[PDB]
Amino acid sequence: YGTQIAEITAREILDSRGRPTVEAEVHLEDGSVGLAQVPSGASTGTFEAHELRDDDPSRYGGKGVQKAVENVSAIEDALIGLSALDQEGLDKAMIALDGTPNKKNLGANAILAVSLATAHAAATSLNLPLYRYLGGPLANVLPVPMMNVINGGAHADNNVDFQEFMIMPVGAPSFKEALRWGAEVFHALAKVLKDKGLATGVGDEGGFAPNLGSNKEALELLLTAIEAAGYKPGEQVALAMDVASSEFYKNGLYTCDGVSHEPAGMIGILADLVSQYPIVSIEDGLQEDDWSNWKTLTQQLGSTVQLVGDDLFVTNPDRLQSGIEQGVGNAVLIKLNQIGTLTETLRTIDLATRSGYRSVISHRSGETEDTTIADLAVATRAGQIKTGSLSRSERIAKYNRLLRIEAALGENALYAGAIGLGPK
Amino acid sequence: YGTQIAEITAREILDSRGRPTVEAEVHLEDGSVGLAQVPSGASTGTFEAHELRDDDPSRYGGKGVQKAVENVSAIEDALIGLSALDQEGLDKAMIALDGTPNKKNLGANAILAVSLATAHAAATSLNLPLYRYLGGPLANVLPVPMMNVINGGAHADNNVDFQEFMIMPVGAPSFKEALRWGAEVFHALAKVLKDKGLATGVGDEGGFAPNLGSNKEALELLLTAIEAAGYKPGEQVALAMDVASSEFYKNGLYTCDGVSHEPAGMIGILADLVSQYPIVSIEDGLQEDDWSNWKTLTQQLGSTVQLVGDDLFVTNPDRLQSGIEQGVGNAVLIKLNQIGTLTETLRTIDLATRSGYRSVISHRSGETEDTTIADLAVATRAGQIKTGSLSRSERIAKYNRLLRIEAALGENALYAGAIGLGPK
Amino acid sequence: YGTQIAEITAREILDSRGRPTVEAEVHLEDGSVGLAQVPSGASTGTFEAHELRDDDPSRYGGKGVQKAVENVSAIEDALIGLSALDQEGLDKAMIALDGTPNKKNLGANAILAVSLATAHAAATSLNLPLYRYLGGPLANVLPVPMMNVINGGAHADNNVDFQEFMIMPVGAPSFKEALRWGAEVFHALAKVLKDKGLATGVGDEGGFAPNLGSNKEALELLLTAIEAAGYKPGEQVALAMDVASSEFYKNGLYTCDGVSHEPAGMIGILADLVSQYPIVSIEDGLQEDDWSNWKTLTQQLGSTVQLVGDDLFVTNPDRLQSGIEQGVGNAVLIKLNQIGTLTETLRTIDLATRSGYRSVISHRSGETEDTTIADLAVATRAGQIKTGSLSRSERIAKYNRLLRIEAALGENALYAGAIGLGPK
Amino acid sequence: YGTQIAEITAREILDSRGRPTVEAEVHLEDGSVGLAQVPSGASTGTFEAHELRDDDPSRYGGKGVQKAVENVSAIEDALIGLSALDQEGLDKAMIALDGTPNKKNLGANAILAVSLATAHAAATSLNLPLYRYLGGPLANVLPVPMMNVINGGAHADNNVDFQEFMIMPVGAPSFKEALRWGAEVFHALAKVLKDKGLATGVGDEGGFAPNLGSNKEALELLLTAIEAAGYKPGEQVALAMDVASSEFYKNGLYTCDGVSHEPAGMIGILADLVSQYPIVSIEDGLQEDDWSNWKTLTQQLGSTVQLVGDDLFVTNPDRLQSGIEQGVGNAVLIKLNQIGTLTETLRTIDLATRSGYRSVISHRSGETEDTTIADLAVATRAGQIKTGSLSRSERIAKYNRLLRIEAALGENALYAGAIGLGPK
Ligand SMILES: [Ca+2]
Ligand SMILES: [Ca+2]
Ligand SMILES: [Ca+2]
Ligand SMILES: [Ca+2]
Ligand SMILES: [Ca+2]
Ligand SMILES: [Ca+2]
Ligand SMILES: [Ca+2]
Ligand SMILES: [Ca+2]
Ligand SMILES: [Ca+2]
Ligand SMILES: [Ca+2]
Ligand SMILES: [Ca+2]
Ligand SMILES: [Ca+2]
Ligand SMILES: [Ca+2]
Ligand SMILES: [Ca+2]
Repeated sequence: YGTQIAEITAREILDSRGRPTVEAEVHLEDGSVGLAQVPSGASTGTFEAHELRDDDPSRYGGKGVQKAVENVSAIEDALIGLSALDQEGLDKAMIALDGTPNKKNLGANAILAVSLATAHAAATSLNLPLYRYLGGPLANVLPVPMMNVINGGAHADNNVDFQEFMIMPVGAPSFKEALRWGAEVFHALAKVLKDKGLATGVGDEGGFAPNLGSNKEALELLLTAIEAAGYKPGEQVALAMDVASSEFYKNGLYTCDGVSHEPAGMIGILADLVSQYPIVSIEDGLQEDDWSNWKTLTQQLGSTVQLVGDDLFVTNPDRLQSGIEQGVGNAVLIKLNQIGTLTETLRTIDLATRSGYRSVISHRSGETEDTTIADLAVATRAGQIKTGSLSRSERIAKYNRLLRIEAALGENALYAGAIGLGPK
Repeated sequence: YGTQIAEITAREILDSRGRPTVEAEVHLEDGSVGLAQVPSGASTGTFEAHELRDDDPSRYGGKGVQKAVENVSAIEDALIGLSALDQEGLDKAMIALDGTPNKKNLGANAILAVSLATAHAAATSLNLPLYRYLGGPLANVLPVPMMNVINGGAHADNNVDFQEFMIMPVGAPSFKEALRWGAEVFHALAKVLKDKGLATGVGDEGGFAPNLGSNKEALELLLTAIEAAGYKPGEQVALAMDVASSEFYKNGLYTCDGVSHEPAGMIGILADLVSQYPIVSIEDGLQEDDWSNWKTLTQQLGSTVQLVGDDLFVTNPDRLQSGIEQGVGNAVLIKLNQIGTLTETLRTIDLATRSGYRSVISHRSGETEDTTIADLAVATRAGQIKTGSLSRSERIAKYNRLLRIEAALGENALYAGAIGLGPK
Repeated sequence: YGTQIAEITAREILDSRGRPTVEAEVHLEDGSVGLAQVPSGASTGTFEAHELRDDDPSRYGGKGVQKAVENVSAIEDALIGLSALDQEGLDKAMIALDGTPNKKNLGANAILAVSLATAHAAATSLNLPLYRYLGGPLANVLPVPMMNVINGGAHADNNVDFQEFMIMPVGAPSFKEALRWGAEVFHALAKVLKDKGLATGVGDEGGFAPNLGSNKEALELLLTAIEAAGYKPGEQVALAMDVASSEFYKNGLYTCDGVSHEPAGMIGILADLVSQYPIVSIEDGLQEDDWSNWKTLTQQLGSTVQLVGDDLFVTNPDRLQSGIEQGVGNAVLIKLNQIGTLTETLRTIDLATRSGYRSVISHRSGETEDTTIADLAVATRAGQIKTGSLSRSERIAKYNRLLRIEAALGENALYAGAIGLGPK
Repeated sequence: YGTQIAEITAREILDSRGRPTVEAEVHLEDGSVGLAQVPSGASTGTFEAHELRDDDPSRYGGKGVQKAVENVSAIEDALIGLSALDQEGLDKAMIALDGTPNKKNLGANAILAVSLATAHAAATSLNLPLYRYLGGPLANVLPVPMMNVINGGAHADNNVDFQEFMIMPVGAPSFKEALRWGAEVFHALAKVLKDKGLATGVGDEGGFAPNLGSNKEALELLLTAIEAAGYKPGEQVALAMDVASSEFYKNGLYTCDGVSHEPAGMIGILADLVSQYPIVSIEDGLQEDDWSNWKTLTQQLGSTVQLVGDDLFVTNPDRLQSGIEQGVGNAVLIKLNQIGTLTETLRTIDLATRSGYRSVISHRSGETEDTTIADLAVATRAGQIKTGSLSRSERIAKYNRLLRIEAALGENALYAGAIGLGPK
């Protein structure tokens, strides 16, 4: 009785970009309160669960979420009296109430808010930390963070073709040290940008978008920053890229370094970068429907470098299943709000895990003060998290959460980077 | 017995700039947990309580807070067994244990962390929201926010002399609408900056630092943004400035718009701007110790314009007392970590309130996911809050907290701007 | 405080063979009681955790476990006051107290008894079913059972070379129906054995060991039984074998069907049987250290047939790691008492899961009334369980437990065989 | 209120032979859960309470118990709100709901399941062990076990006429030692069967059915096993027989040792065996309706040997009353499911006790993981239990239960064999 849902309330709040998003509050009969906020970023297309916007041009430029918030009222009517411990029944009941494949009726933002809020309330009722509620007694692995430092493509005003350049402190003895290494490299990068003429204003993720001339200049700048902070590139702090190749792809051709490339040219660019630079991960190296060439890329590089599908997989079990069947990729970016329930997100992580793919638990461009993905990462032993740069607390809050989880785990805490659960 | 302190733990976490800061966790015998994080900004000097840094050049560039964190262990030995409800006795016990005027032995950051954490724990034990625990049954006033949009001086690479230009939605019917107004004007500003080809990278506070030529260009841009969003400058969205005059003051001269001014010239510049632009508030318009000229400024502008002391007062009761006695300023920026206990912060707010000064509850440039200042603002009916722009969740989290307080207050919720508790 | 261990007691009881084994009783301060019994089978050698026997020839033929039972007293001194929820800390404390790699000081049987008992107590304290306590909110998969029906080799008096022939109801819609299918085929087999004048006395696992002439005669008999019960061989009820090849291996030669074979001949026998019979799984098809030939077997059959390591892996993370690296096997038999803690068993299952191996949770030939492996199977979504025939309650009790778990899961219950989590 | 029945649930599970049987789950308002399983063996005739089978040839060969399970739903409607402590009112309410003498409407299996489950729940509510709940503060007597070792008659393929040959460790100082003595003799028997050419496959009860030529060969084999284990036949380990004479009786003649005998011949066979072999008990020595010759047998042997009615009495008060009136038998086999309620079973034990007959609490051929009969034996100070051999955990579980009861009784524990409560 004590864990029965008594109240579900939703509210329009703002995300880290000053845009409306949804929060939900779940109260149980025993007085346990769960509170969760929903992130938001730019949709990739057809398989991403629908973020419901009001499209009222007189409120927040058409980006109000009053309809999503009101839809939580119909979710409250369906869910009152069910046990908060039955996460799966809860999620299945909202999926059935919505009645659409992409959650376009209730809104993925309405549904995910209640899904996460309920989980927080159930963890609190059992007096379990959320990582332990979600993952059981082996939820002890702190992820290697993918830490944004330089942006390009459509995330900048520069001549860098690739979207994001990241550092990964793979060689750190603990998450606490991993975070310090990332932070020292970020501040050494800031000093190197300022010492040159370059802008230090930060984008959505808390990193820099200086006017650089090429991808190579980006990578050489990270290596300069790592060296300046006193770390070995590769063994201690390695590099990773989000290519977001779909952004410079037109009719079988990839436009990169000023030249149009055939798929084999794009693959050769990625191969040359890998053989020169300590790059351990490449996300969306080829476009989201170029499966035959992803096959080639995976056969060629997949042994030595992590190949992450984001747009490729859209946190979708069917798309990940096809990828597994075709030897396409070896990792998947996990975005809760791309699929819209905690349950379906756990099903997708499980499919990836038991097929030998790495799960990288991901933020969106629009984040909140919510830290669920820190707990989700540790609960599923994912071993990797992508949650932005070393500035802006919608990003730092997840690192702070992971410090708290690592301290509570005591002698049981493992760092993915030291036990072979990091990038591969 | 239930409200007795059982445990105080501290940890080194990161602030919104990726710099170390302190958090404290207070547990009571009844199982109530309070958790608080400490902000940080650039110290103003003599009367600012000492933020204790490790000065180990091999960790976080000398900005570790391990010594502060360890000092919470000595605070735990002193405070275990005391009632969490005795905020004042708690704070006085840490002040006495430190034994220095500026808290340089334990660290203001160690002491404030326990002070805020204890208050959060005591509110939770009584099952009271923190605003109501801190302020009693008339804690019902949501503040007018001072929303950063353009930065200059030492917070930019431009030819704007003044540090900060803010919008204040004084004419809004509620905090919920005030926030929407701020957000729409911020996005209309972003569009106007991008349409002119000016940089949209954000600073510490989540606002813009474009390459503008003058203070007048900054104010003209805010007026353009307000008009573009469909709001009336002054009546609906008014302006405020942090001059941080001590940044361009040397040898009794203020350097501003490319000309050296005597104090009377600086005063005339502020007077001219006020008569031309709907500016309702000016912070640090003259340097922090130029009290004779502050007198003149206050006699001249104080009846029509709020004149805020930040560096002027450093949240110090002694300095604010002298300022009240000499007719200097008519408002004070309230920074918890400039004085280092909740108690002394409440004493400073009380002195300002009963002397007819306005209290503007303030962030620091280094913030965290902590939202205490939202509750402190409502608890003291301060009527104003300065917590940054409409981006970055260390700023947005305070707006979200105030949305939550406004909703819980229901029909009792008042907006400072509608009942004469806003800027004056 | 409520989940702190207050009492750990152990007792000498009997297993399903009338041999001494260990049970432990764990009491928490909140009055929660966990009770667990330890199985036993014939040790495989080096990497199997040491089962501590008394070797007093005047008690139970030297197979007393009084020393193991007394050693639980030293475990009680170490563990009193620790939280039952900290399974991993609990297990690590006993591993450290033992101080030997193979647990030969305390006894694997002493340590495992406390490890399982503690987990049962912690599940009861949280009022969680043990499957949900151990696995989180996606613990919803009922395994395909590997049901013993005919025995040979050193488990019989016949001319069948292979140790065990099993039916697997892979095509069943639910575990409840899978069990009924198994039972109907077992009774149809019993009738066919009695009609031919073959012995119906049962062995350790509750199956038959009739005087048959060959492996082929065994498989032909299972096909006859399946057809007689009205089921389709392969699609509905498929076959599996434990070859226990190390029983007929000497000097690089395997003795099978009366002929000496080289490894390539043994592989060809397994290949021929697979192409003729609906065999989906083969356990220990080659001897435990013949890794070069396991490589060949895995390359040849591994895409179409599950190849299970029992003696191959001995539930050891190091051995399973090497097997994964060298493309040896694609499944592992999970025996809690081969490694001696719940934690290390979960680590081994996790390694197998994220490397794309199947975990088959296993009984020992000496079982008890304990049903932990039913919950362990569902908690880890292992998808397969090996717990003996359709007779003897040390076997049936696990099926009954899985009926109880399937009913409690309601609409969330999945059968491994219907969702691709069965043999592959 | 706390001990009121809130929920009664039943389930189809499998017994030790892989045949369906009933389990019931009783929940009280205070959250106490009782769970019980019902055994099954071959009916003796008209006075045995009806085991309800589905007789659906397409499920479990016609031996489903879905109808019995569904009938627990009508029992739930009648019993919800009654106190679990009112065992007798509970049992009388189900007897009245059924409305038939032999429980053929609800099914003895439905009724007994709820009867035992309720008792388990009531013991748990009072935090009393079930033996103490059922028997009061003198429930301290551990029974002498009747341990099956060799089978014949219709339970074997041999030339042994009698059904069962048992060892009874009458001379043991405690139950714990009694169990070790039984176990050592069973393993010494297994070695002696293997050393000769004889089968070691086990039947329903966990004993052996080797191809022996006569009853005398069976008894001589037990004496060989006892001697081999180092025990004195008679004083330490004595013999007992279940003749099941009804199986070789036709029209006043008993067929035994190849010859047809008159009743006086059958009696002389039993007399000769007793004068030669240390036989302390004979069960069903004459057929279930041969009262006049049972009189003679009782007058002749009843002084020196226990004469147990099983088929003779069918756990029936009326039949036991006639037996007491005629000086027929001096012991009764107590089978809960032959009469169908705990209450009527206790009434039958009471009638036997106060008439100077011994109550031997009995398993069925089809057993489960249930251990109620261990507690029933200790509660009624019956002093004897018949629960099978030294293998198969549906048998060993009762011995394990009695180890637990003996340990909890501490210095209060008595062994029936040492205090004159064993066979007589
Ligand atoms: Ca996207
Ligand atoms: Ca796309
Ligand atoms: Ca560009
Ligand atoms: Ca991406
Ligand atoms: Ca300052
Ligand atoms: Ca100063
Ligand atoms: Ca200032
Ligand atoms: Ca073995
Ligand atoms: Ca070996
Ligand atoms: Ca095996
Ligand atoms: Ca019978
Ligand atoms: Ca009969
Ligand atoms: Ca016969
Ligand atoms: Ca009998």
